[PDB]
Amino acid sequence: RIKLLFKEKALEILMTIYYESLGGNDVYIQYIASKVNSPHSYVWLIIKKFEEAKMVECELEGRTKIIRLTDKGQKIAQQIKSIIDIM
Repeated sequence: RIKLLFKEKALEILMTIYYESLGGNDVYIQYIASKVNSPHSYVWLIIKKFEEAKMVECELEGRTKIIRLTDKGQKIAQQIKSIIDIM
């Protein structure tokens, strides 16, 4: 039913960032990869699309890519959470 309406891979990435940040973790690209069913390169591509859409920001801490939701990204994730709940 989720696949009905959503691009499942992009959704899983977004909600992973949401829940990880909500719990108080810095969100690392490596961690998102451990949680979703996508190769590192695909996660990277989707993150760049989210960044383009102004939903996330990226920064490098040494060799470590950290991803944070913008206010826009957060709002969207919260609304998707309610849809998933309703579904």
